[PDB]
Amino acid sequence: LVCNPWFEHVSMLVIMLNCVTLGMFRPCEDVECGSERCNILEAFDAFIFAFFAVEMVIKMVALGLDTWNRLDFFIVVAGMMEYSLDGHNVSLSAIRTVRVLRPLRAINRVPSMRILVTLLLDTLPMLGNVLLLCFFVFFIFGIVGVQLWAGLLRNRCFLDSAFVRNNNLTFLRPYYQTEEGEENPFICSSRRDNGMQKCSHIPGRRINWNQYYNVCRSGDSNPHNGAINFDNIGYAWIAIFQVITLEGWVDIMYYVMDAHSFYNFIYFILLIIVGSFFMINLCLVVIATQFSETRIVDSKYFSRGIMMAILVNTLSMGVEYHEQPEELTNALEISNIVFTSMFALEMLLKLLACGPLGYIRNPYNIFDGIIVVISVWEIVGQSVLRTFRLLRVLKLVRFLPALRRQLVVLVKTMDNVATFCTLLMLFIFIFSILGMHLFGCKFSPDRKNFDSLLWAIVTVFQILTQEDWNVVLYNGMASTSSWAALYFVALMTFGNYVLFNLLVAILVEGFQRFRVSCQKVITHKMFDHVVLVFIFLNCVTIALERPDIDPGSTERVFLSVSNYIFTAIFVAEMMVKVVALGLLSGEHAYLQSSWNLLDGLLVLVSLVDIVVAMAGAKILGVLRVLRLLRTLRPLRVISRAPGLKLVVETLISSLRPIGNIVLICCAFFIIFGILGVQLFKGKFYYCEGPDTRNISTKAQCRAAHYRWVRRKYNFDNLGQALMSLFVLSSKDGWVNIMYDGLDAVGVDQQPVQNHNPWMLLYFISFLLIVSFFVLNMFVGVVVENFHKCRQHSPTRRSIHSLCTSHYLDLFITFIICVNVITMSMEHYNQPKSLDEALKYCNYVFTIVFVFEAALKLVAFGFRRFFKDRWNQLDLAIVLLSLMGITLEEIEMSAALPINPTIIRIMRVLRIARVLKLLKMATGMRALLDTVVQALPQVGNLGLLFMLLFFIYAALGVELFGRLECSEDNPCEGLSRHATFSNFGMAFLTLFRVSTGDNWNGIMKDTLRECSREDKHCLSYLPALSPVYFVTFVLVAQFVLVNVVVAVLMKHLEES
Ligand SMILES: CCCCCCCCCCCCCCC(=O)OC[C@H](COP(=O)(O)OCCN)OC(=O)CCCCCCCCCCCCCC
Ligand SMILES: CC(C)CCC[C@@H](C)[C@H]1CC[C@H]2[C@@H]3CC=C4C[C@@H](OC(=O)CCC(=O)O)CC[C@]4(C)[C@H]3CC[C@]12C
Ligand SMILES: CC(C)CCC[C@@H](C)[C@H]1CC[C@H]2[C@@H]3CC=C4C[C@@H](OC(=O)CCC(=O)O)CC[C@]4(C)[C@H]3CC[C@]12C
Ligand SMILES: CC(C)CCC[C@@H](C)[C@H]1CC[C@H]2[C@@H]3CC=C4C[C@@H](OC(=O)CCC(=O)O)CC[C@]4(C)[C@H]3CC[C@]12C
Ligand SMILES: CC(C)CCC[C@@H](C)[C@H]1CC[C@H]2[C@@H]3CC=C4C[C@@H](OC(=O)CCC(=O)O)CC[C@]4(C)[C@H]3CC[C@]12C
Ligand SMILES: *[C@@H]1O[C@H](CO)[C@@H](O)[C@H](O)[C@H]1NC(C)=O
Ligand SMILES: *[C@@H]1O[C@H](CO)[C@@H](O)[C@H](O)[C@H]1NC(C)=O
Ligand SMILES: [Ca+2]
Repeated sequence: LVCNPWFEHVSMLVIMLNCVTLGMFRPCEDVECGSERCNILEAFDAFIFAFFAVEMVIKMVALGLDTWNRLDFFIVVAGMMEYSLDGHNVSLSAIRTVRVLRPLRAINRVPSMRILVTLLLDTLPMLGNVLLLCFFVFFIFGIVGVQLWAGLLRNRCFLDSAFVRNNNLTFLRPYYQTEEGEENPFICSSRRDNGMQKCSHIPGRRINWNQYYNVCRSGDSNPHNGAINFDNIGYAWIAIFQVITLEGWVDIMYYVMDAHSFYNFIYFILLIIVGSFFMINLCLVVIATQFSETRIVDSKYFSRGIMMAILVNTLSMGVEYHEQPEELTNALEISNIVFTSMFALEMLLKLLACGPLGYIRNPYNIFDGIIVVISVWEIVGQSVLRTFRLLRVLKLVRFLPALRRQLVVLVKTMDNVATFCTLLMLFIFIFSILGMHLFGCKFSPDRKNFDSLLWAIVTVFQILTQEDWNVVLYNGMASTSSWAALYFVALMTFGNYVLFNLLVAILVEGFQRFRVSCQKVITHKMFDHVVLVFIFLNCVTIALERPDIDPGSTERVFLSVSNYIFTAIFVAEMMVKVVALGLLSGEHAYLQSSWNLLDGLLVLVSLVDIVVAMAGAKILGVLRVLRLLRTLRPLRVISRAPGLKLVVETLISSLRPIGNIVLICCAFFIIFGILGVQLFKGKFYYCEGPDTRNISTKAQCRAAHYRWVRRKYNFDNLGQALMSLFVLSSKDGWVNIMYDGLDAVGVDQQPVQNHNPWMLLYFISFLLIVSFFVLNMFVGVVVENFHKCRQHSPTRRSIHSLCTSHYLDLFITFIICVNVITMSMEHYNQPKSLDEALKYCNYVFTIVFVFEAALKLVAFGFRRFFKDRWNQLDLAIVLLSLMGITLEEIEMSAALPINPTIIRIMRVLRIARVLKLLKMATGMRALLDTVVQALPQVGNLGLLFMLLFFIYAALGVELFGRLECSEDNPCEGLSRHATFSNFGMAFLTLFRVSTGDNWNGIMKDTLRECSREDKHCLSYLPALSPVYFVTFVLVAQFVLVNVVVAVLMKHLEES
């Protein structure tokens, strides 16, 4: 019965059987219960539920009245309620949802998966301090957002009520709305605010009605069908949660810039730095620590010959492109015969040298054998076997022992990855079925839907990658209820929590006479500081450069003259230093260090700039190239600052241990790049027009007077293919590229939605394998840092007792906790009765703090009281509260000498009372301290991060400073808020790129061609653009990775 294993096997078979019937659910067809197919599935489910009742009875009879035994009881109890309730028509379909819990029974039946889930549950309790820090972020930023932006995103530009009445015409739509509709709302700034968008910015007609929408006031709805707004604490948290995931966080920022003020970017930069970066990556650090506490053939020349032969063949497959000349097609097949024959000869010699059994004694010889016969099989049989010619690159692991030793190490990582993958697949399956029950057949259809198991799993998988997950959220909220956000919050939270534990699991198994004067000047203590000032001033000159400076303006004269002065100063600095040390004859000479070589090259480039500028000659092309190099002069700051020099050299040394993983990742990119060209070259064209459903070929597109155009990210050649793979790896806009590959039909054929669903294997396989390499690169850097780190008064006394006793602290805690509750009750258009109730509460809390300060004064004495910082903090809030109450009362009276701005700020500043809880949070203070001790390392990396932005911010203005956007030449990523028109706007844009929010959209806008009519084009910008974004993304991520490692190491040694 119970003391034998086969009874558990039978239980596992029935549990697996339920997984099949749950996946067979059809949300559109089964909910009506009409089909015979349905009738037998409910019959199967009743059969399965009957067994589960029998199992529970037997195990009950055997044992008498363990989390996992409770769990089976909960599932049986809930199932019986649903099973027996059949008969009452009220909410029966909603109660059917409890069935999605049943696959959880597999956890306890599978031993290895049972142990893993035990470790997760034992590690969760300790995350209380991280959770406490999370509440502080959501409450502080939640209340601040509501008091600032409540009801503003309902603003629209309306017609004047007097205008519509006196003119006796009502055919006009009441408020301005774009031709697209309410999905693109024109949010306007009210007269009592200073937002970026006014009703005077409405375009004219394209018979002048648009100019009569001249009053800005509240409408009925907020953006995205009411999903995005700050009308209450509830909607504020949904907006904050989306920002913390760094998905569509700029669209939220643009709304409040249009409606309220430009300087709202401060709110989102602080929320992203504190909330997204530190508060999420402290979750990893905490788990990381806790989980740790818990005669011719054998010749060298012959081997080298075959080595280069394989390499040349592998690379020749990369010269394919869309419109090949047929003589190039024939050349590649001639080249195939030569190399195929060469490997065939190689096998023949080795078979004669060792005999067949001797040849089979080596596995790599067996592998090479299978490829040769498959290659010969293709030639004799003259598109299937062509793809398998990519396997020839695998022969190089024989001749690369260094890479061979890395591959086996990665393989040894995958024996524990398997355990986590099983738990994730069960995790994804449960949410995939849940989504079908909640949202099935209700997103009427969108590609991102839960109408079937295949696209339910893909949608759930997509949400975990956090790509357009906000688009699915708005569908869920609008279709069912605003409380549908908890589905996505739980999915992302638990999904990422489980993924951190995989990263930690790998880490822990990883740990297991004039010359005399010059020499004196160069050795002066103040030489570096004196030169650092000129470098700083030169940076200011670069920041002021922008395209809109008129050539004849005084600013141009100031900037041009400054260039000559700085050029002379740094020529003199170099000269004096070269005289002191010598150029390259001495051992201390100038060019004996790379930091001196860099300065030399910059000075040379500067001199060439003077020479070219002196030319009245056909040197326009060369001039623009030198302008780009002038943006690299700020790099001289690194060598003058010892702090930056150490960090910069540290990052370079950190690439050594992960050198082989990068090479394997690069080889993977090319193998998939070549494969993508073979699959999709020439098929990413499409017809662009208003009525296109009737078009099916290029010829019909031409006939319809439309235009035949190509996607920006495509696979027409290996150069285009690599750019597409990078966008997939970064997982920004990767879903759109996947649709193009799923809809590909052929050359000169219109793509058809979901034409080839089997192409999901190509795109999903690349994301998974690439993520596995990037996961092992982060581990490699951590393991290296760890290995190197470990190698390196009768009436007064009674009051004093009360103040000394803990009773006062608990009373203080209760009052502020109640205050936080009253601060969350504010909301747009709240009733006047609530206004009176809240202001009365403010009276009570202020009096309590005033007494709290008095008693503390009486107990401890003035100066001894004031010594403690916490006591100083109390006095500030008490003082802060008094001025806020005073301003409020006087303004509410008849006199009005105060600005409504000062009242707003004082009202917002009362959120500072939350800091009085921080004293009780001893655990959280220790966690925050862990970051405070890591500033000397994290601080220097921050300087490098800002220096990275400065060079690319200045470079961006030079490259993309003149790119326009218009209805004639539309742009997908750039807008009125994201531009490189000046250094200030370029800095803000790079922060968006750094977070990765739709950075791929900005690159598109630079890949699109120049107009035939317009001037100032750079015909080779589409070639420079990928290099700019690719290098920035990699360097930016690498720098931020080391910041996490710096904090991670300190916590381990500190603990
Ligand atoms: C740290 C705190 C938790 C952080 C978690 C972040 C994610 C929060 C998402 C959950 C909030 C979802 C509710 C949003 C909300 O209140 O607005 C929707 C709802 C209106 O729904 P209708 O579709 O019926 O609208 C039509 C109106 N006729 O608004 C309300 O009805 C207000 C009631 C709730 C007040 C706000 C407090 C909600 C409590 C949230 C707690 C979530 C905790 C999750 C850990
Ligand atoms: C060492 C560095 C970091 C010093 C600080 C950087 C500044 C030099 C940056 C930051 C703010 C920038 C300014 C932000 C806004 C403007 C207004 C704008 O001026 C105009 O000509 C108005 C635009 C229009 O005509 O519509 C563009 C240049 C300027 C002065 C920017 C020039 C570059 C500035 C001064
Ligand atoms: C070789 C590997 C190890 C490194 C990666 C370098 C790539 C960026 C190189 C390798 C082969 C190159 C390609 C070889 C041949 C062509 C065809 C050539 O075709 C055309 O002139 C287009 C004509 C048309 O189709 O209208 C355009 C450049 C391109 C794609 C090259 C772009 C740059 C590529 C992809
Ligand atoms: C290995 C990973 C990290 C990505 C590598 C970076 C790529 C995004 C870059 C490297 C070189 C770039 C290429 C350099 C030169 C060109 C010019 C131009 O190439 C062509 O001649 C093809 C255009 C055509 O079809 O005619 C268009 C883009 C392309 C291939 C670039 C596409 C983007 C590439 C492949
Ligand atoms: C302190 C944290 C844990 C939240 C729990 C405290 C509650 C007592 C507060 C939090 C936010 C408050 C809500 C904020 C705003 C609103 C919306 C208001 O009007 C609506 O229902 C809006 C309709 C819409 O959804 O558009 C009714 C009061 C209510 C629910 C408030 C009632 C009291 C709530 C639920
Ligand atoms: C323009 O707007 C103002 C303010 O709402 C209004 O008084 C005026 O009548 C409007 N003018 C026209 C021509 O609609
Ligand atoms: C599509 O085009 C065909 C001719 O090619 C025409 O007969 C048909 O009416 C069109 N269908 C629609 C509705 O556009
Ligand atoms: Ca994105």
